[PDB]
Amino acid sequence: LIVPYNLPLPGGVVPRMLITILGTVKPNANRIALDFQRGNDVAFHFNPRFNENNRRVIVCNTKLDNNWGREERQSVFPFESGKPFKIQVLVEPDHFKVAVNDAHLLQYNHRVKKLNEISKLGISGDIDLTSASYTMI
Ligand SMILES: CC(=O)N[C@@H]1[C@@H](O)[C@H](O[C@@H]2O[C@H](CO)[C@H](O)[C@H](O)[C@H]2O)[C@@H](CO)O[C@H]1O
Repeated sequence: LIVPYNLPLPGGVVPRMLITILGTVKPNANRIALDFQRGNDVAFHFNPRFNENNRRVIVCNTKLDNNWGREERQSVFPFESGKPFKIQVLVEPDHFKVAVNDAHLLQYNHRVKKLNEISKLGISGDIDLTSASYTMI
């Protein structure tokens, strides 16, 4: 799949919806980004950064009307340059739950409440995208 890749989510997101992304981090990778979009707004921005002040950190945020909000940062960094990964985003009623390589990583409380209007997922960054899909559990 060509990155940046756009995965349309017909009818928006809904609890019990599971998105699975498989890929390989490029060697010398700098960043990865998943953008759950509601029109121009970004409902949930998941952004692993490989070198932020020589620190590997995951930044999560929401962008409303061209403005980024309060960042939520995670130190647990499970991605590795040059290695295959699997990211699963499970949509729950109150949060997006993220697990990487089968290990729960983080939860992101819904700032954008109209879930049915979050109808696109943008995937970009320094990765080789192998697969991107969704299902209902
Ligand atoms: C430490 C700190 O506050 N750093 C922020 C940067 O993280 C921020 O970068 C933007 O962050 C958003 C997510 O919040 C998104 O990843 C953008 O791509 C990225 O540019 C920057 C701009 O808001 O400000 C710094 O101070």
